[PDB]
Amino acid sequence: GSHMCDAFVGTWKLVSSENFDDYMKEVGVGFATRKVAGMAKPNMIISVNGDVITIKSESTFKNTEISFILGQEFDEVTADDRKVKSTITLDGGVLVHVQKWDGKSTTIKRKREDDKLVVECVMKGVTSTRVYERA
Ligand SMILES: O=C1CN(Cc2ccc(Cl)c(Cl)c2)S(=O)(=O)N1
Repeated sequence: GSHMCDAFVGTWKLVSSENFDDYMKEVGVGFATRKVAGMAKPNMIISVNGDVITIKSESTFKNTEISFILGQEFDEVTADDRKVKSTITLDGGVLVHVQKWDGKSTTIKRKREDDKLVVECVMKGVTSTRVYERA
């Protein structure tokens, strides 16, 4: 066992969202993508195999999948089609995911709170909170 496996592994379904449209605007997502992305009710699937963590987002809008080792930069094409350089670390039990592109930066934190997995997406001063529960 590991902390990561116990906390995060499994299949999660989105149950609430706040300020996601505003977050997407701050990121630079265009109107049509924001509208379609904002409707989605994704499942988030998290798995671990040795040192490799995989996070999948499955929805009618887009399916995404990242696999990574903590602390080790990788390439990511986001749901809104940004080509970013990402680094994910585990800081005090919180997965902290930094994306860099075009001189910009956004941070996504994933954490367990009670029976929820809370995803906080932050761009400058704009935060979106997306809450998931086990499927
Ligand atoms: O709830 C969430 C939100 N995600 C990030 C995410 C998804 C879609 C778009 Cl368009 C953008 Cl800008 C960011 S996630 O995959 O990290 N989980």
